[PDB]
Amino acid sequence: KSIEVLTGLDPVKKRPGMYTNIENPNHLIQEIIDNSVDEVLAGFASKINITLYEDNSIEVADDGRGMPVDIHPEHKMSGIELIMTKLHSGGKFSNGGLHGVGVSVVNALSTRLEAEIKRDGNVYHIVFEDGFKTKDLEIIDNVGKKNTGTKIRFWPNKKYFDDIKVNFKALKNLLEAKAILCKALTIKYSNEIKKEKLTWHFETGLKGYLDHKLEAETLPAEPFIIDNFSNGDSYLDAVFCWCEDPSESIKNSYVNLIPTPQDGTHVTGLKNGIYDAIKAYIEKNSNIKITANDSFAQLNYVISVKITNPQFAGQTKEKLSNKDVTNFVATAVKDLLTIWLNQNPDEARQIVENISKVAQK
Ligand SMILES: CCc1[nH]c2nc(Sc3cnc4ncc(=O)[nH]c4c3)nc(N3CC[C@@H](N)C3)c2c1Cl
Repeated sequence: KSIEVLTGLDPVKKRPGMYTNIENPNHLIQEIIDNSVDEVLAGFASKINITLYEDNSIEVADDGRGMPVDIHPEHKMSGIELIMTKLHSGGKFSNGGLHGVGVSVVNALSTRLEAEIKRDGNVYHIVFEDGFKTKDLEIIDNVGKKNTGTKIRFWPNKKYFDDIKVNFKALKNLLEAKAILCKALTIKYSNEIKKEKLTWHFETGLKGYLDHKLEAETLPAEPFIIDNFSNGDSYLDAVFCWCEDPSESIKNSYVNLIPTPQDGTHVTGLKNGIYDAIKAYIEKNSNIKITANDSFAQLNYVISVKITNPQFAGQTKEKLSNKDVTNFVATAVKDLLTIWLNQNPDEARQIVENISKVAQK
């Protein structure tokens, strides 16, 4: 916030590959979904509904507060126009990417985008084409004051994509993943092309996931769960176990339900917390020169943090960089795993034995 930057959308149109995966429009759909997810994580939304239309357009609707419509005093336009028609960025000191850029990317790369916002008992409607407003924000209907949300329908522009056909299977996989990580959320999908509908809602969250993907034998036999740990405003969900069969390896990480394939400060936090717990257990109870690499080598895990202002790093913005996250995760992991290892000496001893054998080479 020391530096705040607003540009037009030309940079996106000129290098779409820097802002999205141009193979198909799935990453655009992910960007709109992540913006609805932010309402869910803020506590104001419970429902995200996705529709794939026969004309290859995509609609995403939520029951959040409704995107802001107030006129920004400086830019003299509604909040929704501002969010949709400008690239917003800032930071501490001067230094695109697939995350942390914003929904204007979707707007830039679409021939048409419509938004309907229900807020304050009004239904607002606005239209854009190729990243510019083409129909003024207007109130088109009224609704109950508590009937709120945002619905965005968009038509990806074939100029920028290898295929404008949505990859159904990849989308369904992404949505399942998000629902597993957020029990407050119910996701619905309607594919009008295939004539199918799915609904996901995981009351039990990550419980049983690793068992399903692996089994194969794991230590602990029941993968260890960290369930909704919080320090106030940051939250951690995780499941992990060791496995000697390397045929299936699950090592997935997320921030605000966004997959982070380049890992980051949460994954380092996990690795450190695990090692701290293992080192302390060995010392408390007893040899070798075990490292954090050794205790992480056969680890399968899912780690999901929810934090307020995620920062992304690397050219592709797929790595979480928030520095305070590492310690938040490491301490929680060390403490909770320590309790578990103390209550589970037979399995704890085998885990320690297997790690010590990894270290042995
Ligand atoms: C359909 C996708 C969707 N749903 C939304 N709901 C909302 S609801 C909402 C309402 N009031 C807010 N006030 C402040 C704020 O920071 N975020 C807000 C978010 N906002 C969206 N925006 C605004 C900022 C950016 N993250 C996108 C979206 C978006 Cl995009």
